Amino acid sequence: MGENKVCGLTRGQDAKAAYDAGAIYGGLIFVATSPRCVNVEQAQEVMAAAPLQYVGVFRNHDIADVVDKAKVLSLAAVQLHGNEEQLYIDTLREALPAHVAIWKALSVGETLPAREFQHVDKYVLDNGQGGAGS
Repeated sequence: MGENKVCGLTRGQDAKAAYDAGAIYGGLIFVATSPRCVNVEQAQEVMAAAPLQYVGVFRNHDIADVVDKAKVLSLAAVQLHGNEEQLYIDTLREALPAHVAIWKALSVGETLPAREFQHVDKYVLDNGQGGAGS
């Protein structure tokens, strides 16, 4: 678990608990209309209830769609599943301003690679299901 990192919560009365915990940032992923994973749409509502900062974990095809979220909600970080493509990650940081960072979702594998994708702000675990590079 974490400091105040809660997964999609669309109840302001509920979300305020993380904001009250620090309003630092929450740990939500953009799963379309899930009450366990918040997407841009709930988040924008949620930020009117509990002004907590947002993060995202997504293997996106389009960089502009990541930029969209990074901009709209104003994220802090975004977790890229580097498995999508190597140069893709290298591209994200160019589009994404220094206000939003990138963390590399390190999936738990049999081997621990020293370097997979770097120039990322932080290394975190995989929260998108997987124990391999897929």
